[PDB]
Amino acid sequence: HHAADYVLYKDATKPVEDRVADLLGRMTLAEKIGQMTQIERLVATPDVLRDNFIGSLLSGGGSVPRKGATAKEWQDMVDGFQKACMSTRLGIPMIYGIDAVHGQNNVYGATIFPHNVGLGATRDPYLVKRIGEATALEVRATGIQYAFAPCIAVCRDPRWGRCYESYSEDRRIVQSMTELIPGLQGDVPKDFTSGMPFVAGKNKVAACAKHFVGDGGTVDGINENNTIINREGLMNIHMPAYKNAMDKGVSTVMISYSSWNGVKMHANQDLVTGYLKDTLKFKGFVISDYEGIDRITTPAGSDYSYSVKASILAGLDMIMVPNKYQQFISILTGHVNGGVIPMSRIDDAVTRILRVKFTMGLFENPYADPAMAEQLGKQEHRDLAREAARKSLVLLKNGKTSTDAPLLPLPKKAPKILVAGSHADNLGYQCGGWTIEWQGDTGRTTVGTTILEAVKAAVDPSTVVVFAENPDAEFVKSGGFSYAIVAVGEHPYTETKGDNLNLTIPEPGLSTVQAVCGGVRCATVLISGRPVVVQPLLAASDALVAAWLPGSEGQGVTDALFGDFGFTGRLPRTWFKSVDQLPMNVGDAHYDPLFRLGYGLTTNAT
Ligand SMILES: CO[C@@H]1O[C@H](CS[C@@H]2O[C@H](CO)[C@@H](O)[C@H](O)[C@H]2O)[C@@H](O)[C@H](O)[C@H]1O
Repeated sequence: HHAADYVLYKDATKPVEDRVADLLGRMTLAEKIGQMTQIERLVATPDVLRDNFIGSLLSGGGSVPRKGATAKEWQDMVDGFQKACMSTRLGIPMIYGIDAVHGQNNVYGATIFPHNVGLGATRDPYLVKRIGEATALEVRATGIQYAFAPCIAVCRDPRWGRCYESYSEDRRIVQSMTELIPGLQGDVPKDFTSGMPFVAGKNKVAACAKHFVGDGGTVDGINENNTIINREGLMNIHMPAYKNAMDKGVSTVMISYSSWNGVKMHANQDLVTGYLKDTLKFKGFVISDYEGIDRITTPAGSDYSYSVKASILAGLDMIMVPNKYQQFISILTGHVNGGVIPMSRIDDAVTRILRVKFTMGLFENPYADPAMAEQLGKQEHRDLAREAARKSLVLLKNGKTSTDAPLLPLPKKAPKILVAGSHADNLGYQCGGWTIEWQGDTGRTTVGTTILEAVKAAVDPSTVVVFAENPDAEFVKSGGFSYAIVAVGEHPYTETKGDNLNLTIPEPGLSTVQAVCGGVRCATVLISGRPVVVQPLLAASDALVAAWLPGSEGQGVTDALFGDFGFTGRLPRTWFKSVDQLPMNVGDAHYDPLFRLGYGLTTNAT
């Protein structure tokens, strides 16, 4: 067929489905099971990747080649792994995945965008699409081709430690925010069939709609727990955004740790094969969560043989093992050899994995583009993040009484002003979870601008800016301040350590706001992943802003505080009066909010 050593799957001009079928028909059982296996970079070596024909690698939260690694160091790491995979008999490139869920957030110097709850406050799907585009560039800067995003959970209880990863308690808002997908992957062609995977090429990444399904409905917002709701609530609240994801060509879907009415999602054939594959016609690949199959049993991992059987028969295609690959491969091999898992199931899994890889151009561009390194933290992306942060802010109060002068916007020229609070000069706190570390961290963990730095960058040069983290009342009264900006709120968290029943911010928080506001007119900036008990903060404050977790570009906060733009954000969640009310969502029969979903005050630019 020309060059005599012609191999159809290697021909870039051939249709994807032919390339897939041509490759699949050549593969051994070991090569097939290998494609279905995703491992952590922490256990990967060239020999492991080669000898086990490994299909994929990931960096989990915080899994980095080293602290402060450059874009090029990431590229070299990924390429080293890819070289080993390309040296197998069939030379099937690996796909490398990472949680780039608010920017390329594990990476030092990556732009950090606001978390999803704040993006929901913007009501601006095109903004989120643009965030997707920028995020894909920054992911490709590091040589990575696959992002485990978007999280399209509809969080129904803010006690959930991942509520900040949900755009909204209202599925319509979540559905509208699925525009992240064509940002990350590229717009699908005009003629596109819903459920087909799509990635436009080497400047884009495969996306992942997660976590399927009902991750946001767990009782008491307990992470990984039980979502007790009838089919109708599943289909009406938790499912719809997956259909929007299908229409936009999402390449992969990650299964939830959670259960739906006591059936583990990782073992749910009816939902994974019956509904996702056979009803929504999803033709991308279905990936497990991290040791998701282990958790089918209790205790987790107590019958790994059953875990493999149940998950693979339920219809999962790729397993995020991610560490005990040897055990996973041996066990699945055993099951296929003994007829417990038919070859048709293996071939369906591999067909889907290969379809994604071919479609996205991975066999044509398996290695990183060094020219992309400078997309990491690129200033235009930071300007986009700054826009997003600003648009995410919800003004909850702007004057203590209806006849008070509105405090916001503040004047940039004043003799002396105070910036205070535990969150005023702490980049880690303003980024929250999934930033550098899995759980986030405190202090200056990456490149960005804190609220304090933003204030100093914004004000007139005659304005004296004083910083005090936790000043007492006397310091404030004696200071001669025109006003104060005080930033407090939640510490960084994720899943189970964010699962919180009381939702009160840590002290000193309230006490600092009271000391400051008691001495001078104050704007309180609340940094949180979710609504928290706010009445005491409200009572003390002249103005109060819910800034959510705005990311690396704190100038977004000051853009609104000083009137360069008007406040436009609107609550994407219900603000409760008391945690005793929860769960309580817009449209419930007994709906008694402190602030209803959609609430937000506005301001004009000055
Ligand atoms: C405690 O172990 C740490 O867990 C985190 C989160 S679990 C799971 O991980 C996936 C891949 O990173 C995410 O896409 C998904 O949303 C999560 O539910 C994991 O990232 C760390 O690798 C792991 O040490």
